[PDB]
Amino acid sequence: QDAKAGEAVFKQCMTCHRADKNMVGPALAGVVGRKAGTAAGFTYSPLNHNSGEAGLVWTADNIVPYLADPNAFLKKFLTEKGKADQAVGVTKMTFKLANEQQRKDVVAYLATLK
Ligand code: HEC
Repeated sequence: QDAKAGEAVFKQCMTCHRADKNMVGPALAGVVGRKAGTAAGFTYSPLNHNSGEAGLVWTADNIVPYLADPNAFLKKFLTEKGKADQAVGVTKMTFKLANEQQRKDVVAYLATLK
């Protein structure tokens, strides 16, 4: 949860994400507190879209497990909602971050991206 240390991890995310405009992935400013699949103008996968529709709001706590394995997280979320059929597809985000400390730190960074 060291946002400064998260800066170095965030450089990887900058391959596809910008704070304020969409790119390969959606704009991330204000992602902490945002309903999944709702960045204006971005076309999400059904998996991410359906997760937000089922109520997923990204928080400082749940983005951490998400980054370890985006597909597993979103599939598990929808399955827990009794919506496993809406989780058959995969996310467009083909990146994963195995290290837990790196995930905690980059999510602390995200929380400062207002
Ligand atoms: C390109 C190879 C990517 C990299 C590197 C990272 N992300 Fe990404 N991300 C990408 C796409 C194409 C998408 C849309 C997913 C879909 O299925 O539509 C995403 C999405 C996210 C989200 C969800 C945002 C939302 O509005 O619901 C988050 C929280 C996210 N990405 C975070 C994130 C971070 C912190 C990264 C560096 C650790 C990162 N992504 C890398 C593409 C790519």
